[PDB]
Amino acid sequence: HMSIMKVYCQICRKGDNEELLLLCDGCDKGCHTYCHRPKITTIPDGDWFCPACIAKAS
Ligand SMILES: NCC(=O)Nc1nccs1
Ligand SMILES: [Zn+2]
Ligand SMILES: [Zn+2]
Repeated sequence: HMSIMKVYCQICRKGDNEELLLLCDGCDKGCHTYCHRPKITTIPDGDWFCPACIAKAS
């Protein structure tokens, strides 16, 4: 048995603009820079944790 995974943005539900589609190293969900509010205007240079994961960790 097999599993295919394709990441879609939590917000717009599209999987394009993959360079801007930030993948949470915490929970593996995706969200484009420009679909966040406030918009993310820095592409993370290393790893990304999403707002939901940061709020749970704190
Ligand atoms: N988990 C890190 C991450 O998603 N980095 C990315 N940089 C550019 C696009 S995605
Ligand atoms: Zn999006
Ligand atoms: Zn997360």
